[PDB]
Amino acid sequence: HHHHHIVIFVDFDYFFAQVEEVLNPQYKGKPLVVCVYSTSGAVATANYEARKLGVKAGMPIIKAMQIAPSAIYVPMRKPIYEAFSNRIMNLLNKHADKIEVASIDEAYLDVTNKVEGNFENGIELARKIKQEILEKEKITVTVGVAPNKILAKIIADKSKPNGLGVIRPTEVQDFLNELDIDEIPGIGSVLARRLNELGIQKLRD
Repeated sequence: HHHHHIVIFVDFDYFFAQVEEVLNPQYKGKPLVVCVYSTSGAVATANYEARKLGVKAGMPIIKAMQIAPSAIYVPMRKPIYEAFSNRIMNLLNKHADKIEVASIDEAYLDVTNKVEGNFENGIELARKIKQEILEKEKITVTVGVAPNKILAKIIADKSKPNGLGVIRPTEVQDFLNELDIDEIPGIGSVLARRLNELGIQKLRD
């Protein structure tokens, strides 16, 4: 193929922490960490200022505080983020031939019909969707536009934050050529590490 589809992948930037910045404007520009407990605590999401100090999703709060003492630490308020996500997903629904809500902050839009297979028009539609989420919900997102869901996410991972990544039908074959298996969504570190011990590092191996 590389035509039967025109996909727009949408991925919200540092979502939980960003929603918190939207609600408390005074957090913006400062290291911020949303915390999750499941007894003991870990980082759920850190905004960029906090990631810049080395804070990462999954890091124990104790180790986070040790490296980012000056950060602000708040509790996870899932209901509210679900509320935001809900609204954004519904908004996306209105521009898609078909929609896959992969998670609270990830969604795939099939828009081949919507733009009658015109690729360039798909890009523009994506751009308009970036802006529409920024205005209606004040949240910035990163998107990827490609011929299929898989490529749409990869280009998107490479364009954050706040990006618009594109892989036109014509640049696909060679894109795959230099793709690290490592970069394919769903290929976990465990499978990746095992292929590596076998000297398999790229899609062409």
